[PDB]
Amino acid sequence: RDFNNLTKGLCTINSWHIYGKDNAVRIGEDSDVLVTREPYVSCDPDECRFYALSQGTTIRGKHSNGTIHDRSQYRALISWPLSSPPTVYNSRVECIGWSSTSCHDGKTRMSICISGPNNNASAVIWYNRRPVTEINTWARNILRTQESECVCHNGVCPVVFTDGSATGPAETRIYYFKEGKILKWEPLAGTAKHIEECSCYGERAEITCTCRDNWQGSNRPVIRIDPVAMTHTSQYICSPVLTDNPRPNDPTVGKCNDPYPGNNNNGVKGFSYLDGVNTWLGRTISIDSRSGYEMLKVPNALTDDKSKPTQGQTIVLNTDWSGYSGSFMDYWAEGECYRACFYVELIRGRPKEDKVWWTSNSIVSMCSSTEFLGQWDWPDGAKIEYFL
Amino acid sequence: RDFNNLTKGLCTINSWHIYGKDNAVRIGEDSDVLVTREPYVSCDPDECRFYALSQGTTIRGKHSNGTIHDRSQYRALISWPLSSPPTVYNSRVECIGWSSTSCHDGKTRMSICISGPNNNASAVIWYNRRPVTEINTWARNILRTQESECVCHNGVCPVVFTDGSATGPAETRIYYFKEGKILKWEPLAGTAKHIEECSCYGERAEITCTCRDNWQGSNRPVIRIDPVAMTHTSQYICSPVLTDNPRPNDPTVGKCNDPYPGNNNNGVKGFSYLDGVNTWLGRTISIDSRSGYEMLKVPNALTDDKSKPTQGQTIVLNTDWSGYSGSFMDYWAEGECYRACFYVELIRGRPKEDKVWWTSNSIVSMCSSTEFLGQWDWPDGAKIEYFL
Amino acid sequence: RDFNNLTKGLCTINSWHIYGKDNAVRIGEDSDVLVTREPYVSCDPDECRFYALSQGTTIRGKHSNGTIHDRSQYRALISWPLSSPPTVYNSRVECIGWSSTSCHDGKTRMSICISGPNNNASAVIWYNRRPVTEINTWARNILRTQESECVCHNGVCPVVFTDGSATGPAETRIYYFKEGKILKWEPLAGTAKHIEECSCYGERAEITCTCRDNWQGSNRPVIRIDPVAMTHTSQYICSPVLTDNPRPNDPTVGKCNDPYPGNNNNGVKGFSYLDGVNTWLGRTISIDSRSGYEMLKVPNALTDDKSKPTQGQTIVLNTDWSGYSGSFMDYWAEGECYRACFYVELIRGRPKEDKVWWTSNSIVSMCSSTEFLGQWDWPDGAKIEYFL
Amino acid sequence: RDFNNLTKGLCTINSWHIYGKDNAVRIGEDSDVLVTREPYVSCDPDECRFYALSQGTTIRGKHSNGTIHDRSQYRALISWPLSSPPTVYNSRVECIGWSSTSCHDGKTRMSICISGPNNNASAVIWYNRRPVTEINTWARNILRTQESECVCHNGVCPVVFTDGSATGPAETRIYYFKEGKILKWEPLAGTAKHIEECSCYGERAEITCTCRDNWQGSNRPVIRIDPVAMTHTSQYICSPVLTDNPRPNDPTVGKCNDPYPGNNNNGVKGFSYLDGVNTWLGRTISIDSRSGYEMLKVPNALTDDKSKPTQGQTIVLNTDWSGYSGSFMDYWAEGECYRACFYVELIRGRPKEDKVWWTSNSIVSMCSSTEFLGQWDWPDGAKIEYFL
Ligand SMILES: *[C@@H]1O[C@H](CO)[C@@H](O[C@@H]2O[C@H](CO)[C@@H](O[C@@H]3O[C@H](CO[C@H]4O[C@H](CO)[C@@H](O)[C@H](O)[C@@H]4O)[C@@H](O)[C@H](O[C@H]4O[C@H](CO)[C@@H](O)[C@H](O)[C@@H]4O[C@H]4O[C@H](CO)[C@@H](O)[C@H](O)[C@@H]4O[C@H]4O[C@H](CO)[C@@H](O)[C@H](O)[C@@H]4O)[C@@H]3O)[C@H](O)[C@H]2NC(C)=O)[C@H](O)[C@H]1NC(C)=O
Ligand SMILES: *[C@@H]1O[C@H](CO)[C@@H](O[C@@H]2O[C@H](CO)[C@@H](O[C@@H]3O[C@H](CO[C@H]4O[C@H](CO)[C@@H](O)[C@H](O)[C@@H]4O)[C@@H](O)[C@H](O[C@H]4O[C@H](CO)[C@@H](O)[C@H](O)[C@@H]4O[C@H]4O[C@H](CO)[C@@H](O)[C@H](O)[C@@H]4O[C@H]4O[C@H](CO)[C@@H](O)[C@H](O)[C@@H]4O)[C@@H]3O)[C@H](O)[C@H]2NC(C)=O)[C@H](O)[C@H]1NC(C)=O
Ligand SMILES: *[C@@H]1O[C@H](CO)[C@@H](O[C@@H]2O[C@H](CO)[C@@H](O[C@@H]3O[C@H](CO[C@H]4O[C@H](CO)[C@@H](O)[C@H](O)[C@@H]4O)[C@@H](O)[C@H](O[C@H]4O[C@H](CO)[C@@H](O)[C@H](O)[C@@H]4O[C@H]4O[C@H](CO)[C@@H](O)[C@H](O)[C@@H]4O[C@H]4O[C@H](CO)[C@@H](O)[C@H](O)[C@@H]4O)[C@@H]3O)[C@H](O)[C@H]2NC(C)=O)[C@H](O)[C@H]1NC(C)=O
Ligand SMILES: *[C@@H]1O[C@H](CO)[C@@H](O[C@@H]2O[C@H](CO)[C@@H](O[C@@H]3O[C@H](CO[C@H]4O[C@H](CO)[C@@H](O)[C@H](O)[C@@H]4O)[C@@H](O)[C@H](O[C@H]4O[C@H](CO)[C@@H](O)[C@H](O)[C@@H]4O[C@H]4O[C@H](CO)[C@@H](O)[C@H](O)[C@@H]4O[C@H]4O[C@H](CO)[C@@H](O)[C@H](O)[C@@H]4O)[C@@H]3O)[C@H](O)[C@H]2NC(C)=O)[C@H](O)[C@H]1NC(C)=O
Ligand SMILES: *[C@@H]1O[C@H](CO)[C@@H](O)[C@H](O)[C@H]1NC(C)=O
Ligand SMILES: *[C@@H]1O[C@H](CO)[C@@H](O)[C@H](O)[C@H]1NC(C)=O
Ligand SMILES: *[C@@H]1O[C@H](CO)[C@@H](O)[C@H](O)[C@H]1NC(C)=O
Ligand SMILES: *[C@@H]1O[C@H](CO)[C@@H](O)[C@H](O)[C@H]1NC(C)=O
Ligand SMILES: *[C@@H]1O[C@H](CO)[C@@H](O)[C@H](O)[C@H]1NC(C)=O
Ligand SMILES: *[C@@H]1O[C@H](CO)[C@@H](O)[C@H](O)[C@H]1NC(C)=O
Ligand SMILES: *[C@@H]1O[C@H](CO)[C@@H](O)[C@H](O)[C@H]1NC(C)=O
Ligand SMILES: *[C@@H]1O[C@H](CO)[C@@H](O)[C@H](O)[C@H]1NC(C)=O
Ligand SMILES: [Ca+2]
Ligand SMILES: [Ca+2]
Ligand SMILES: [Ca+2]
Ligand SMILES: [Ca+2]
Repeated sequence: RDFNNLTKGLCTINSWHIYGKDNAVRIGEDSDVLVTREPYVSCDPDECRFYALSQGTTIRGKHSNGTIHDRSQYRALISWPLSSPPTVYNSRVECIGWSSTSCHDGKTRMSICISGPNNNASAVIWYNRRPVTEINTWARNILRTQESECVCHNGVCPVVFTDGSATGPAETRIYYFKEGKILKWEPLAGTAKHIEECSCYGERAEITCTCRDNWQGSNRPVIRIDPVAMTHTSQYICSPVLTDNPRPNDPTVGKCNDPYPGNNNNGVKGFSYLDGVNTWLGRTISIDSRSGYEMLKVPNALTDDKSKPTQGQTIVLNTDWSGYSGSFMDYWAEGECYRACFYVELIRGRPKEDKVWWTSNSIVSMCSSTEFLGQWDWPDGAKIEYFL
Repeated sequence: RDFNNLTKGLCTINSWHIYGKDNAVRIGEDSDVLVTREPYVSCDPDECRFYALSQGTTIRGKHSNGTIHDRSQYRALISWPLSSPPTVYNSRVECIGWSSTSCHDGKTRMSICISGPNNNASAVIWYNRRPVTEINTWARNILRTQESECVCHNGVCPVVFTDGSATGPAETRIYYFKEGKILKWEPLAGTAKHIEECSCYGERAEITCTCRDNWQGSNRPVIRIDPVAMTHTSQYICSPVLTDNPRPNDPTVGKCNDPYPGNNNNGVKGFSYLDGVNTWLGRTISIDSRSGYEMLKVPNALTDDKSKPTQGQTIVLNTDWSGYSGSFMDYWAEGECYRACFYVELIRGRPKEDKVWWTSNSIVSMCSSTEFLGQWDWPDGAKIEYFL
Repeated sequence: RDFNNLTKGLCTINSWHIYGKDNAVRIGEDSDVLVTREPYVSCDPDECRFYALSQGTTIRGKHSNGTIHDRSQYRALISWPLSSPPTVYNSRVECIGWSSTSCHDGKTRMSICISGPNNNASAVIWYNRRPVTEINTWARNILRTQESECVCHNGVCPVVFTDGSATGPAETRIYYFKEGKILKWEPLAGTAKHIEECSCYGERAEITCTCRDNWQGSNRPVIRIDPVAMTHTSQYICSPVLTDNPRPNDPTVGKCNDPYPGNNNNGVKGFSYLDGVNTWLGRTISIDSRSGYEMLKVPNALTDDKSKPTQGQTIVLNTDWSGYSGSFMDYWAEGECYRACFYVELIRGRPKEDKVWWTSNSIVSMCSSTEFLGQWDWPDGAKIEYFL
Repeated sequence: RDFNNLTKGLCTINSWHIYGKDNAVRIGEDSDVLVTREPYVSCDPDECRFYALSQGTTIRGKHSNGTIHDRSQYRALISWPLSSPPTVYNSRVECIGWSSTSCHDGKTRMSICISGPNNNASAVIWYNRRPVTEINTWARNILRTQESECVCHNGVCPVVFTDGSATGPAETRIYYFKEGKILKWEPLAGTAKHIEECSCYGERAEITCTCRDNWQGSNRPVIRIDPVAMTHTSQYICSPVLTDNPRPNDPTVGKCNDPYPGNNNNGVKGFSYLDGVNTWLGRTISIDSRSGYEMLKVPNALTDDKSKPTQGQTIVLNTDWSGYSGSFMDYWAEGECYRACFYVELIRGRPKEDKVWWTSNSIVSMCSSTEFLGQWDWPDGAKIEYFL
């Protein structure tokens, strides 16, 4: 009932524990479950919820054929109860569009959807279930945003937007919103060459986003935002542990202010928790495809260009598919510190499972533990052959 | 918790932005979605909802065969959450009948359903979920009303009703209700010849309805109601930009107090926002059928008989079906002014898609923007061939 | 938040208007709708709801075969939102059993289910969602109760129970409950010979029940209960307009304290509103079967043995099936007087539609109007042939 | 809004009455009902709910094939409304795992799920919908817990956990939690040799659990916990009325501090209400398999090794399947004393109904009565042959 403020630091992450899992495509083989992709999680002061971009069809209905394509007029941002499947009967529609981000400021929720032709898109900013501000395309080539939650501090919620090429220079701007109104916006600054799909968190009055360079880095770019002064900077994560996909093998030394060369023009959304010695990175196991997922503790990843792993935990084995991953935390949980959390999208269907005509996914999510806990793997679990 | 009062004027409409879309018949190909028609939207102080007249069947159930017919004992007014499909499991029934209107007065909701044989129908007025007043047929030939929301000011909610022929003179009365009780009623006055299906809004303590002359105008009639003094007047929109369907081509000069001749005995429900220089009109693109939809800014449409378009925005392309359209606004949104909004029904099935035995529809809805935003088209999106 | 008291008299009933209709078996041809029978309606201070005894199956599931039988361990009292179908996903279970009654006292709800073998049944009295009192069989042959709502006055809610033969003398007791505890009980008194299935209402601190004599009256028995003094009396409705089914034709003179002879050992549950000149009776049109339904104004029916109809209204035409009917009113509606209401069960399936293996029903319900409104007929509306 | 305290003693149990029944597999033959096992019931201050471990599939979906296996990554603790089926659309997920226990302390709910490989499992303790404490495996062979509700007194909720062999000595610890944090833990003490699956209740500031010795007793072990002093003791129920399954026939004398020999290495979860002369025991009728269920009053069962039955009540007949059974009570019900209650799992599918490829169950539950009520039997009621 007053605005949240990032007062705490992160707890120490000694391992990760299961937080949510919806088993969507299993249950979707015989229930009215919606086809989705681009998932995230976001909390409110009294409940956390699962989020995604619908495709306007059930998995087993005939309009599922073709849902590999990303933008169209039938997609919408939807949220459902934690660890339930996105079902026709139990989902809330937030706004209409094919790209999105959402966060609670402590009083109410802000949600952003973007819709349009490639060359004439727009974003409209919803605050307390109502349309309030609208922005139109500035560079005229797919105005897109985070695909996971934003973070607010005392009313200001910064969002990163990118408009222009995915294959060369683009135009990225950080917008600072308070109650749906634009307070100010800046263009991208610092040394990062290209920004797409930022995964963000906040602690001790500072916001950290780990993003996706699609043009040329296999190492990830980092934007650090100050919500009071409303300024930002960018860098790349120095560590030679590379974390985009596809990517070349890991080198011995890495790069702090330049992209690491090797693959060009493709990527995946990812995250990291950058906190000195208490720094963990997530990545696909495969260097060629989005398959397998693992967490690795690389002390001082951001600042040391020779930093190797000290500890790890496998989340999805290499034989199963992963997809986008992103950060969230529950800033309304009781405690001295913020507990870190993430999610991994588990895509099933096309492109890799060519025997079906659709593309959908489930979620698995995880939070930290100060305890050193044993691990298990968390695969989607459907058998594609039942859908034939 | 006290009655709403129309205190504000309209914002300036420089373009329109997507507000809601339910993709009902797509999802209805494999979910328990109800067959409907005659949709509208209506807000409460804390949520806006989608509304329609059910047919008492799912799209894919066998009693869908025959739902082209308009009146029967299995239809009911239902409402569901914004941008969800009218599903068996998620709909609230408001009252039983085949014609309806509904509005919130700031304390609670008033809903009107009408049921009967053609020659012996009645309306019962529900207020705060209970039956309170009942009116019986006066001219004995299909007592019908708005098919979209009414508007209240300090407790008085005027509704327009028509009883009698659709093909010659009829008997139309404006009723003023306060808390479900009739304060007064008048017969239609001014110069409009025939009234059917009024789409209404209010601003600065005045209510404007744009209606449908079914007997002989291709230009639309306008009733202006004063909720304090409880009086009204009618006219036609002077502009030569004609907006009923079917209609002849646009002339050079139009008609303020007479119907424009050309087509006879048929029409569609429509709306306009009549606000001096800030006047927008909606219409089908086809002059022969309900296909395509577009918004056009015609400054001073109501009062100037030579007024041509200054700006426009295509909402549905000509190759896709449209249907009824109607006004709504959210009089409980924060702001200095009322933001204008509308919806378009997108009918699928019979008469035009003769290969199926049913008739159902989806909704797309839109609100204003002071920004000049790019456009996209918003078609239903189902493929009829999947239902064969 | 304090106990309701029957302060008002009835309004004048000049005609009846549609109140609720769920179209259950139509929508049940392709939705997860439960098989039911024995329906009623009952209001709470803030919403009215539909009630019935489930059979533990959907209409289209295979355990529907056999649901003609009345008692078994898979039946339960369930309630759902007004004018919705009894669906798997939207129903609340109240208590487990094959006979039931329920009423709100103004603070919370009392519900009674009965379960057992024929010779060893029991009733348990639920108050504010919890078990509180239990009664066991006294005459050891199907302990049964109202199958529609009870009525409370200042905390006392009388219920009529019958244990013993349906084909000769039985043992009927009126129990007076306050907050789930038994204050007192009496055996049946006055002149009525046999009591089954009472339909009750209250006005001006008195409760009236019209019941079913199954042994030998084609005229109905009436119990009048005083909730303060906790006493009762019985009589039969004097009028020669006979209202049980099956029944012989109407005579010229009727019987006040004896059953009218003609048919023996069978009946249907029914009701009447007995209020001097403002007295209305409901009945099947067919004298042989539960088909058609109509309301008839017979002034002074209770007390005059030569009273003929003055006005009427057809509710269901003779060509369609009806079933049980029962009274309810909304004692929390605003007004100077209690508005009368009823429901009719519309049974479909066996015995009469022998081509299917199941038995289920829908509801239509109606309330009074001081206006003289036109009528329509309200049939179930499913086509049995779609279920083959 | 303050912590519950066990202030009352038990009421006298003179018979048992139906409390809840969900008929899940009947309705599951044609609805989206989840496959489950290991059920229980647990109350909150304002509603009681049904609980179970999901398998991540509907009964009629193809991933039902194989659900006989107990642990996997697709299981979760779920709760639904009392006497409804575990449906996709109406279930709340509590935490992810294949073993669980849950209880309300009067302020909010505590829930524990366990997940892992056999040799590397962990438990995470949820309090007020959030992760708070995590424990890791101590003996490295299936860390498991109660499979029914825990009981709190003034904030302390003791839970029994077992880690190690089911076929020899294991390592069992009683943990005392207050608001999700561990106050203290002890290892098992007293004379019981092996503990698995405790069914617990509390009265007059003491908690009683009746558990399962899997290694070698056909008589059940009892742990008595003091929540203030945080200590416990164990014994076996002296009575010669044996209550595990499988078991040898009943002897003439039984054993208070040693297991009764006869069967080795297998069992079922069960309960008892141990209250001097007012002591009731539940058991399967079959000595070879989980089929039939009955309640028997054996005065002083715990303390007398020659105690025979005085009264009984059959709950499920021998020809039908039963499964796990467990205690619950509603410590927020109005009254002078705690009313005792239990549930029985009714397993259908494999191992015994080998003609289907799945394993699922329904619930029947019961509470006490001071009245001597007649009995009925409460079987699952599905016909397996409809699933072929
Ligand atoms: C019970 O549960 C517990 C708790 O989970 C289990 O204990 C955990 O076990 C894990 C598996 O052993 C272990 O995870 C590994 O940790 C290593 C860290 O240990 C090192 O440092 C510590 C401290 O100094 C020492 O104790 C230890 O000896 C080691 O020195 C990581 O090194 C591991 O990650 C690497 O291996 C995996 C595959 O095994 C790779 O997928 C991963 O990417 C890492 O390896 C690649 O990357 C590094 C860094 O660049 C390269 O140098 C290396 O060559 C690899 O490079 C190739 O591969 C990548 C991807 O394929 C590619 O991109 C690149 O180009 C190359 O091709 C791993 O994280 C946990 O730390 C441990 N936890 C605890 C608390 O102990 C226990 O086993 C369970 N079971 C039982 C029975 O108890
Ligand atoms: C990115 O997004 C932006 C934002 O949406 C896009 O920009 C918009 O582009 C629209 C399409 O060009 C444009 O809409 C048109 O606007 C015209 C208004 O412009 C005129 O006035 C302004 C100011 O003076 C001038 O700048 C301009 O030069 C023009 O003079 C309207 O005239 C257009 O409507 C008419 O055309 C459409 C078909 O194109 C018809 O369907 C419509 O009914 C109108 O035409 C009929 O009616 C008129 C009036 O009677 C007749 O005179 C005419 O002959 C037509 O009559 C026949 O047709 C009707 C129906 O079929 C029939 O009933 C009748 O009998 C006849 O048969 C149209 O509204 C937007 O204004 C513009 N917005 C902005 C902010 O700039 C941009 O393109 C996007 N794309 C890219 C790559 O950026
Ligand atoms: C528009 O809507 C309006 C509003 O609804 C419509 O107006 C209504 O029209 C109804 C149909 O005409 C009418 O209902 C009838 O009312 C009669 C009452 O009228 C009499 O009294 C008044 C006042 O004195 C006079 O004005 C009038 O002239 C009459 O004298 C009832 O008599 C009618 O009920 C009887 O007929 C129906 C069949 O038509 C039977 O089913 C019913 O059971 C009644 O008849 C049986 O029972 C009586 C009494 O015992 C017997 O005497 C008789 O012989 C019948 O007995 C056989 O049948 C029963 C059952 O089958 C069986 O058990 C028995 O043994 C025998 O076999 C009927 O109720 C409304 O009153 C009228 N309302 C108003 C406000 O005016 C209007 O039509 C609509 N349409 C249009 C175009 O406007
Ligand atoms: C209407 O409803 C009412 C209310 O429910 C019905 O009344 C109830 O009727 C029940 C059935 O008769 C009755 O239940 C039985 O109660 C016996 C207690 O009675 C004895 O003591 C009282 C007081 O002294 C006396 O009045 C009476 O004469 C008796 O002496 C129990 O003994 C019964 O349980 C035993 O029988 C059943 C089968 O019938 C077994 O399944 C059960 O396990 C018990 O028997 C086994 O165990 C005992 C103890 O070890 C052995 O000694 C015995 O040999 C059996 O052992 C074999 O079987 C077990 C399991 O198969 C196996 O493990 C073992 O190794 C051996 O193989 C039973 O509980 C209720 O008490 C009575 N209630 C009331 C209030 O009166 C009424 O009938 C209904 N119907 C009508 C028409 O009214
Ligand atoms: C956040 O900080 C502002 C002042 O900077 C203060 O008013 C507000 O109460 C703080 N937030 C909360 C949740 O206390
Ligand atoms: C999917 O669509 C393509 C054309 O877009 C068609 O060839 C294909 O057969 C469809 N798949 C199925 C299962 O119908
Ligand atoms: C509407 O006007 C009346 C007096 O005309 C006033 O009492 C009421 O409070 C006004 N409405 C609101 C929402 O303030
Ligand atoms: C629809 O109904 C007509 C008769 O009303 C029948 O001829 C037609 O075949 C039906 N359509 C279907 C698909 O059964
Ligand atoms: C009913 O009557 C009692 C006294 O007889 C009174 O306390 C109570 O308030 C009355 N009911 C209501 C709703 O006022
Ligand atoms: C219903 O059950 C009977 C036996 O009880 C059986 O003969 C009949 O064929 C069943 N009906 C259907 C449709 O299976
Ligand atoms: C439980 O006992 C504590 C003190 O031991 C007391 O504060 C608390 O209020 C008691 N519980 C309730 C529900 O009163
Ligand atoms: C279940 O799975 C087994 C192999 O795990 C397979 O042989 C069997 O046929 C399956 N059952 C069904 C009905 O498909
Ligand atoms: Ca890249
Ligand atoms: Ca016209
Ligand atoms: Ca009779
Ligand atoms: Ca054992």
